[PDB]
Amino acid sequence: SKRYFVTGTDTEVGKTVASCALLQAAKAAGYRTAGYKPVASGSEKTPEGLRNSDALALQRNSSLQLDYATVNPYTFAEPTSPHIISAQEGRPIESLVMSAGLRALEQQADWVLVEGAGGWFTPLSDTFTFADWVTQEQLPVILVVGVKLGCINHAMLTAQVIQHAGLTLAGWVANDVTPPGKRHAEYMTTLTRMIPAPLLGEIPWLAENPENAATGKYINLALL
Amino acid sequence: SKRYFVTGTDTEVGKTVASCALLQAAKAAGYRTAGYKPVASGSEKTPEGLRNSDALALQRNSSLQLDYATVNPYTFAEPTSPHIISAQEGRPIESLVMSAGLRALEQQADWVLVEGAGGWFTPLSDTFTFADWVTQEQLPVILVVGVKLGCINHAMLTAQVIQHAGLTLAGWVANDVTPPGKRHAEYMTTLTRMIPAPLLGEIPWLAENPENAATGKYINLALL
Ligand SMILES: Nc1ncnc2c1ncn2[C@@H]1O[C@H](COP(=O)(O)OP(=O)(O)O)[C@@H](O)[C@H]1O
Ligand SMILES: Nc1ncnc2c1ncn2[C@@H]1O[C@H](COP(=O)(O)OP(=O)(O)O)[C@@H](O)[C@H]1O
Ligand SMILES: C[C@@H]1NC(=O)N[C@@H]1CCCCCC(=O)O
Ligand SMILES: C[C@@H]1NC(=O)N[C@@H]1CCCCCC(=O)O
Ligand SMILES: [Mg+2]
Ligand SMILES: [Mg+2]
Ligand SMILES: [Mg+2]
Ligand SMILES: [Mg+2]
Repeated sequence: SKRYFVTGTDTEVGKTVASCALLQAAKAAGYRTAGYKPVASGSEKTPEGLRNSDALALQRNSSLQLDYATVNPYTFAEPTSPHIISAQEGRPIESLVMSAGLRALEQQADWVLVEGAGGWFTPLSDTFTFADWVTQEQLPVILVVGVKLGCINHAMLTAQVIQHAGLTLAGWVANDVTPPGKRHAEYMTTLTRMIPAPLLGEIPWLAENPENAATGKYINLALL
Repeated sequence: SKRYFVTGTDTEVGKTVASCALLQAAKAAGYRTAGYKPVASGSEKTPEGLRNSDALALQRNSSLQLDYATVNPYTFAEPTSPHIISAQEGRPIESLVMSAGLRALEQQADWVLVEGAGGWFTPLSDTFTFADWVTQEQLPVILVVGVKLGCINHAMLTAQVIQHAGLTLAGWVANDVTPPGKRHAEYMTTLTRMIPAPLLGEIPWLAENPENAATGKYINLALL
């Protein structure tokens, strides 16, 4: 069954919005989908415990009805780096637990999308990063590029490090985080030439609730 | 004579403010200093032609009185990627010209700081990046890290790519781009452990005109 890890050029560039588009496209293609956000920070209190908004978006965009903990085993209240809040709360983040959760989702889904947290190298402990886990799992990687000044550099940096870890950069998604600007077409051309993976699609600037917008149509899953 | 290239985790993270601090510290140490911004975009019209604000800051923080063109040979009006505006204006950016300017500054300065543009991989043409030129010149690199969420990932990405190009990462500067936040000390500890170079100093949050503030005192040039 298909598995992809979605990373971004930084936090707040559209990993979640693009992940929802990817999931919607996969459902459209007829897959039994599941989104997985193993580690999340910046969460709200509910009667059932802490709930993170990215995990909720992935959960509602999955074709299967998934229990929250299955989508997101590790939930932290404070929106800081996972290693910091994990250490302060005395709740270690374990590779084995993250991997077990991925396997559990594969029990019922045949197309699984895993969203990272922050950018490529987000630390999970003082000696282990998110990049370490993706490398262990050998997940093909999808890069979400927020189309904005500074994204060529971040996209190139992330792509190079991914390739140097021996991993497959399966594709990239262009996310229009801001309204159209002057050098939009030139930026798209530059990113397209420089990123060594297929451009899967471009998600337009959608001001209101992009996470629930019908954005599956912007992704060409046959290029994946 | 000493030469350093200053790069940043992105544009707008403090390359210029930190570069001024570095230059001020070097003047304090007794060096005959010069700042060099070979390529600049986002400039204002004057009677003498276009003038870029980073180049002006480097010029005024140099111990020597330097002509503007010597500090910044390539000046573009629009603040977009150098390769885009160079191509649209029909003004090619040449490695040879950038290198000649560096040599010219070495005629009178014994300590030269070269500020890049954007982040590490800013394109200068469709086939040549700023990273290519730094690699040709074999300049030791100073990384400016804007202390903010997302900087651990960008700092790690930039450091890894620099080391993989065979270059020396001579040090890093922590720049407080925003007022103090909750995980400041933890971020400093994490960056310190992860960046494989000496922390040269930390520039505090200085709301008003940081470029002309006396910030040389925040840099320990003996760690360089
Ligand atoms: N294409 C879009 N159009 C408009 N707003 C966007 C779009 N993509 C992202 N958003 C908004 O920008 C912010 C960051 O997007 P998100 O997908 O949560 O980023 P990340 O998951 O990388 O943290 C959110 O408020 C989101 O609603
Ligand atoms: N430590 C500082 N305190 C407060 N403001 C900062 C500081 N460093 C940078 N600035 C401001 O942030 C913006 C970006 O800094 P600059 O040095 O020009 O970044 P870059 O050269 O990487 O583009 C500028 O407006 C600058 O005046
Ligand atoms: C040099 C430009 N003018 C400026 O002051 N910052 C811009 C940085 C542009 C980055 C171009 C590549 C990228 O998007 O990463
Ligand atoms: C996961 C966190 N919560 C969130 O929504 N974004 C934050 C990203 C944190 C980045 C930590 C490493 C760095 O600073 O690069
Ligand atoms: Mg987010
Ligand atoms: Mg997200
Ligand atoms: Mg700037
Ligand atoms: Mg600058």
